[PDB]
Amino acid sequence: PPKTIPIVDISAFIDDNASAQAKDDVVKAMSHACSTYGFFYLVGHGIPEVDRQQVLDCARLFASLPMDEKMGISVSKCMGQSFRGYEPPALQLHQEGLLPDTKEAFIFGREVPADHPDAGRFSTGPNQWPSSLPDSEFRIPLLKYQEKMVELVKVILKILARGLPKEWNCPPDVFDAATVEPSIPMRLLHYAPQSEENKKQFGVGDHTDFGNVSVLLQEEGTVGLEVWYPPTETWIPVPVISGSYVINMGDMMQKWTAGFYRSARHRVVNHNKKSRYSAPFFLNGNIDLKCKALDGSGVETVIGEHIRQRLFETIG
Ligand SMILES: O=C(O)CNC(=O)C(=O)O
Ligand SMILES: [Mn+2]
Repeated sequence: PPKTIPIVDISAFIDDNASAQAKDDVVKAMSHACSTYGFFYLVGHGIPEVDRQQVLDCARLFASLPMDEKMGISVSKCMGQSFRGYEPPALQLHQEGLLPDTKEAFIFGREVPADHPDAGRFSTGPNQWPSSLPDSEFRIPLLKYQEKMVELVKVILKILARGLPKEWNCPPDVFDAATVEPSIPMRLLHYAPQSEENKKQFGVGDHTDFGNVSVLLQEEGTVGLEVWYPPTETWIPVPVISGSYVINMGDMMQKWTAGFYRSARHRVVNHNKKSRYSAPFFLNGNIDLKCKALDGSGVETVIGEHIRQRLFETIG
């Protein structure tokens, strides 16, 4: 029974003039992690710690808004199925804050104009921004961070492509077409503290991510995140590690690679005595891209259709 998920330092791919043996070591480590656990800590990404802390501060700033203002940009009011804006708690009573055992989020993605023909299609459309927050304090750093997340997942994808079975003869750029005009939702999540009830409580229940790559920024604090490892049937805890992101593969990556890279069930247990924040970035990818199974098996899957199928099947 493994006690931890692996750590991968990708400095060799971020820094200049790294040896080919160092790069190959990165490739092998990431490939093994993603084909065994579907999860790993990533360090060496080069994103300044001040930028990461600024993102968590944006999460806290948004949550501090009163409920009526947040509800003003509720995801109910977004365009079509773009799913942008404020995702409210399941229960609420007051303008300020959250009831225990609840959560809220701000969700934003790639900015697509309202008059664009694709606007309102799945995960595609204009963002909703809270008008009371100054741009220098919210929208601007979030969009700059989104730029950095896009660069990071492109590097991750190149490492993943170099880690596929050699008999498949996959180029290092096999995944790159998913990163053009992609669905890239990011959430600023606020979890309330646990309640006093004497039953297990979760910030997120048992699930898989549906997309390609997920990039999670955690806040210093209690362990929430756990990863289901089937062979030993055990939940691996994923504590916060300074400087790292938690990376995991989603269902679309698992489909694309014919099961070689695993999309693992995970959950967040609520052991927080105070509000906790997190910021996951999700590469779903170009919703219209037709992905052929990389083992040459001739199977074809459209990213948007796959994710909508997963949403329709993930009901109860
Ligand atoms: O906040 C966390 O620890 C993990 N987040 C998720 O699984 C999610 O937002 O889908
Ligand atoms: Mn998840």
